[PDB]
Amino acid sequence: HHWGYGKHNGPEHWHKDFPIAKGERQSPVDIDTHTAKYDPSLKPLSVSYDQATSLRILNNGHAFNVEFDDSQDKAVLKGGPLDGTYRLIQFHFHWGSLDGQGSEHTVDKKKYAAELHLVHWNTKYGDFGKAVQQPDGLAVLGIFLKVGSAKPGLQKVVDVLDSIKTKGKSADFTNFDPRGLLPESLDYWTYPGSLTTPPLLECVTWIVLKEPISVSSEQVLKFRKLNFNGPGEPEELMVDNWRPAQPLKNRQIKASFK
Ligand SMILES: [Zn+2]
Repeated sequence: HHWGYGKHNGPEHWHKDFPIAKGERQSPVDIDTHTAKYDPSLKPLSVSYDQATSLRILNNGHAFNVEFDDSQDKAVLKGGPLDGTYRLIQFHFHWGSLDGQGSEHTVDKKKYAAELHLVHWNTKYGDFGKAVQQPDGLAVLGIFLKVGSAKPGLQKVVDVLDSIKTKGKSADFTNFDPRGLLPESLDYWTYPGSLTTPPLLECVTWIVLKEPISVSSEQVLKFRKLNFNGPGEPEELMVDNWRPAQPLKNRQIKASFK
């Protein structure tokens, strides 16, 4: 009876195994755009993905992760609210059972169809495992997905999902360029938060882009064909793998833009 997104093991249950679920800097949150304060001391985001090396795509039973070689400074996030350099280790998505829900962060209570998380760790802590134990260990770039025109740079991901239907299944996934998943603008909101899955560690600087990307209905429909379950188990569709907004408590969301 391990955590998930079902009736009996979903987000409202997680605190029993992970008491930090009720902590002081939990994610996601609702972004109240009118209360977010423009911070002119914030710097432009620096996304340097030209040398990114993807390796694998994995169904881990709660999402699929596109994994990168993070043994060198190849794909890095810096600037913005960040001090130092953060290395890309994986990205994944959260999505809904239909287009009206799926995102984790909300914007003035608006839910998007899905949300992309590009996960980076602070190089001053040596690796990901040590980074998640630090309050400034991770930087996660969050990008909203709405349904409309297709995202061409997403299609290579969509087309491999048939090969990782069930949890624990992986597939080779080299030469994928995550620049193809970015919107035009890098305007963002930022706040201190947590992992949105157990262990829910409070180690993340969140950077949420204001501009969503558009993906096609066909593209998100293929996300929804994945399975939470393992091979030869009863089929449960991997849908609604999002945590709802958590209390903001003593935090301020800052905007990079007016
Ligand atoms: Zn996530």
